[PDB]
Amino acid sequence: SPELRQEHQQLAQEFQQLLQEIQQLGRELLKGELQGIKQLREASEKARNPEKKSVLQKILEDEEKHIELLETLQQTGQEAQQLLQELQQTGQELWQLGGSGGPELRQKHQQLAQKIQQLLQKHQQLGAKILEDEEKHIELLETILGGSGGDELRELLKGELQGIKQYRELQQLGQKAQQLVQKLQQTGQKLWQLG
Ligand code: HEM
Ligand SMILES: [Cl-]
Ligand SMILES: [Mn+2]
Ligand SMILES: [Mn+2]
Repeated sequence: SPELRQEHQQLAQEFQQLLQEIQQLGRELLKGELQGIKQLREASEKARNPEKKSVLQKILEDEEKHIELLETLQQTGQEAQQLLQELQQTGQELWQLGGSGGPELRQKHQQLAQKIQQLLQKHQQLGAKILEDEEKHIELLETILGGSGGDELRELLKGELQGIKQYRELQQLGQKAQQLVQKLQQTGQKLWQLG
């Protein structure tokens, strides 16, 4: 169908734009975590009260692991972008061949499609682990704020909340990505079967 080829194309274009957005946010997140970890390190080190200290150390330890997770998250994004390039090239050739020349190309396109979905899943799980940790930190900071006031702690809290906003955005973009890929597979399977 004519609008079917159009839809696949439009979904694929949307997806390219989305993946660029996801990569960009991930860069901003990594930058963010590295900018803020120095402030956290110094808080942890300067803390005298044992309650505050064990909590700030838990948070620091987590943020240290998050650097590695953020690195792996970005590598995963790059890998997906490289697969997209292959989907675009193989996709173009599929269009050019108009259903002819055997199934090997169509199968490669399908494999790439399966494999990018797997990458997005891994990507979602990395983001989800980070988010879960960051939300746990909010509970921890709130616990040691109590009556005191804790000027510096309130600063950390504010900063952790800003990060969480970005982490939610990231997971949101991710969900949408996995949605577009499902729609691509749906529209793609139809095209193959028809023409
Ligand atoms: C089971 C999954 C999929 C199947 C069966 C499939 C099938 C096809 C077919 C038959 C074509 C040629 C249709 C035509 O334009 O005449 C095509 C083109 C294309 N596909 Fe897919 N596809 C799948 C998944 C994906 C995914 C996940 C992406 C991108 C993330 C993608 C991107 C493209 C692109 C860019 C084209 C070229 C569009 C054009 O300019 O004509 N495909 N695909
Ligand atoms: Cl103190
Ligand atoms: Mn973190
Ligand atoms: Mn945190």
